Amino acid sequence: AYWNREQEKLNRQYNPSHLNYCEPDLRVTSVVTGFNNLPDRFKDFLLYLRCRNYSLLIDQPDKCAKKPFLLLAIKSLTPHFARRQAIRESWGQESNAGNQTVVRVFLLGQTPPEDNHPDLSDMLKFESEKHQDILMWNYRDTFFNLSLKEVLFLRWVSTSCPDTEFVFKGDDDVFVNTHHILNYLNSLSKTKAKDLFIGDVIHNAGPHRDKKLKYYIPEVVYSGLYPPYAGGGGFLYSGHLALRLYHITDQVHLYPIDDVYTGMCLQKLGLVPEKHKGFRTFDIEEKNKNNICSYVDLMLVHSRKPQEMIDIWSQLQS
Amino acid sequence: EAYWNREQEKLNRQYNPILSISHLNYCEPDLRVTSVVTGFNNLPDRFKDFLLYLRCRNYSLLIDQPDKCAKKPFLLLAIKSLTPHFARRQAIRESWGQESNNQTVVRVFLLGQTPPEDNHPDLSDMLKFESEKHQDILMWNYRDTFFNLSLKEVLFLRWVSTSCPDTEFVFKGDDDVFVNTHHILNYLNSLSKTKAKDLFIGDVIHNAGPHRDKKLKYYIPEVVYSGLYPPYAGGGGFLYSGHLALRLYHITDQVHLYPIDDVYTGMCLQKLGLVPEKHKGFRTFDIEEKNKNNICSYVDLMLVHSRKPQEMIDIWSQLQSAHLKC
Ligand SMILES: *[C@@H]1O[C@H](CO)[C@@H](O[C@@H]2O[C@H](CO)[C@@H](O[C@@H]3O[C@H](CO[C@H]4O[C@H](CO)[C@@H](O)[C@H](O)[C@@H]4O)[C@@H](O)[C@H](O)[C@@H]3O)[C@H](O)[C@H]2NC(C)=O)[C@H](O)[C@H]1NC(C)=O
Ligand SMILES: *[C@@H]1O[C@H](CO)[C@@H](O[C@@H]2O[C@H](CO)[C@@H](O[C@@H]3O[C@H](CO)[C@@H](O)[C@H](O)[C@@H]3O)[C@H](O)[C@H]2NC(C)=O)[C@H](O)[C@H]1NC(C)=O
Ligand SMILES: O=c1ccn([C@@H]2O[C@H](COP(=O)(O)OP(=O)(O)O)[C@@H](O)[C@H]2O)c(=O)[nH]1
Ligand SMILES: O=c1ccn([C@@H]2O[C@H](COP(=O)(O)OP(=O)(O)O)[C@@H](O)[C@H]2O)c(=O)[nH]1
Ligand SMILES: *[C@@H]1O[C@H](CO)[C@@H](O)[C@H](O)[C@H]1NC(C)=O
Ligand SMILES: *[C@@H]1O[C@H](CO)[C@@H](O)[C@H](O)[C@H]1NC(C)=O
Ligand SMILES: [Mg+2]
Ligand SMILES: [Mg+2]
Repeated sequence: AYWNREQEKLNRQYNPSHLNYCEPDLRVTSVVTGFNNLPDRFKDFLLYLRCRNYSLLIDQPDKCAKKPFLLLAIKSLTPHFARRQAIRESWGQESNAGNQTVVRVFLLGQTPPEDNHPDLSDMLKFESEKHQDILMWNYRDTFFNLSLKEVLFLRWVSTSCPDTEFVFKGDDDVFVNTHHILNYLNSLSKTKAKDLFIGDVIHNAGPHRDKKLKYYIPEVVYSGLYPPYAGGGGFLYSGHLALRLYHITDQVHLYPIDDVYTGMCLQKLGLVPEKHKGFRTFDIEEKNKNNICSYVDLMLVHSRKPQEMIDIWSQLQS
Repeated sequence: EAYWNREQEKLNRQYNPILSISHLNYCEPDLRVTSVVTGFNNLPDRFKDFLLYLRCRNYSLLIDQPDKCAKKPFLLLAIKSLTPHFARRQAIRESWGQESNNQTVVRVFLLGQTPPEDNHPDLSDMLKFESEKHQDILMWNYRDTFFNLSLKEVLFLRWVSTSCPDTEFVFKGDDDVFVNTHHILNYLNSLSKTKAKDLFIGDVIHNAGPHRDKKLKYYIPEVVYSGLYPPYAGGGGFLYSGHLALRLYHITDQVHLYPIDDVYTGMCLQKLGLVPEKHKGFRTFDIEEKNKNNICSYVDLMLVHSRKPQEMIDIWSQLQSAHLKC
């Protein structure tokens, strides 16, 4: 498998370019058997795997001027204006209660015209100027570039928010019980809090070989099993681990699934993420969707629409 | 026995002397319906809201484009949309919904309110910025819901009569369909004066009935509506003359609002003595699968349902040279 072989090469190089080679890696079309018959997203991933020095087009350099207790980092796409606004008004509110600063950033790439995306750049600039919470990098925002979104976000944390006590990274289609998370973080002993990483962790998972699935991975790309990883909509970790995570990203090749890439970085650090039952990545039962007390005892639910996020958050306040 | 049918019968008696509280601007709750409609308390909330406020339709225009038709348009594009649908509207602006010219084509998006009381995110400042930039937003001060779409129809027809009465033709459609606007212009220019005067074409269905399955999107209880629907064009868009648009609005006062907007339009057409015409170019159920990847499939149709914003821009881009390939 290509990724396995290339990761083995990377280990040798770091125990005596893959970071700023941004020309097409034309060799992959010869080393990967059946390359021409692969879907375009795999072609783009393999051809441009070795480039990750993308620039920040929209920054919020003063987002963490005061040391945050919790940084909310939400992955989003340019046209998702309603999702971002509902998060701003509901569980993603910035706050300062009890000297525990909560700050919010949305993580965006480019939706370029070459991919037939509508030009929403002026709307995005208006949103950025109004809400001061948009981080946007100059790369093609795609599913297979989400591990790139992860690395560039971790880079931003190291340069612009290195002192945040904890980090929540999640999707813009989940409801998050931020009160439950804050109570959980404040209940942690210093021992568990230093290297906290929790979520919906699955062990001994493998790459999907069914070509019809969303997260299909060919045998020529990756072989073997996945490391333990938290996926399904969000995970929570300490700022200390965020710095260790970013430092190790150079030593791990990007992977088409961002949550698997994060698990690889944790495994290279010698850490095992812990499953927490409050991460309901497969939603809750049907009858309980409109029972607010079913949201009291969990961290997040996947998935909810913008209107539902505001409605649940409103009822949650009482 | 059905509520809408009985109330429409009362309305017919008022407007037709041969058959021998306002229904247009009473905007308090019609508290009588909770006793006259059997099982009212067990109806879904959208039916309760529909029945309680049926007699109100004098809603105000919050965002207007009063000079949209300062030059006599040949074709007015009116697209139904919701506040958060920024990507759909922008893709339409860049592709098939471009305004163009001596055949003026103009574009408006038809919006209601997505109020905070209904837990909608506050996107009002974004919408105002969008309106100031593109000048194609029409927004009325009513609750924008599926069962209020016939209100969107009535209020749009009112705007045509007051602000765009001289447009030669009107296309009303959804913000999730691709429209071959070139094909529509060629079709309109091929019309005789006789056929063009009362043009109304689309995906017309005859002898359709209300869905009684409580789980379906367009479910209608037996206590609300009985019998069959009139012939009506639905499924994503229809095309008609501006002369007929004025006749359509004039008759709206004589027809009670209905929870399905396209059925309401068919009711108005039937009251005028007109029958909408089926046109094969309205592909409301999409095209075949392999044909989706052939731009030649799009050169000889009016619209396709449905397409995403990127797909709209991609198809429109390939259509500009389809005359060389097809
Ligand atoms: C289509 O759009 C219509 C216009 O937006 C919608 O009509 C609105 O419907 C809402 C309910 O969804 C009504 O709001 C309710 O009003 C009643 C009565 O409030 C009045 O009386 C109370 C005291 O009893 C007083 O405090 C208020 O100031 C009012 O004078 C309340 O009891 C409810 O709690 C709720 O506020 C709107 O009044 C009504 N607006 C108008 C202009 O008619 C309609 O619902 C939409 N239809 C569909 C199918 O979605
Ligand atoms: C992840 O994001 C990166 C950066 O946006 C993407 O790399 C870019 O990929 C496009 C193709 O999708 C490249 O454009 C192409 O360049 C070749 C050069 O021969 C040309 O033949 C094509 O017509 C097209 O212009 C672009 O150069 C490249 N940018 C950089 C800086 O490398 C990448 O595709 C994204 N990956 C995934 C899996 O989506
Ligand atoms: O190209 C993309 C696709 C998705 N996302 C974000 O990734 C998260 C999860 O996406 P999705 O719900 O489609 O994936 P799934 O739940 O099926 O794993 C959402 O916040 C999206 O906005 C993104 O940032 N870029
Ligand atoms: O409350 C609403 C709901 C829908 N729409 C518009 O109605 C059109 C068709 O709606 P949809 O595709 O969701 O329904 P369909 O009849 O295709 O199942 C679209 O342009 C929507 O933006 C609207 O204007 N207000
Ligand atoms: C990254 O580095 C390479 C050279 O190492 C350079 O050519 C490229 O422009 C840089 N930036 C981007 C956006 O790739
Ligand atoms: C409609 O008209 C009635 C009486 O003229 C008025 O009471 C009502 O408020 C109006 N509805 C509006 C402006 O929404
Ligand atoms: Mg999701
Ligand atoms: Mg539709």
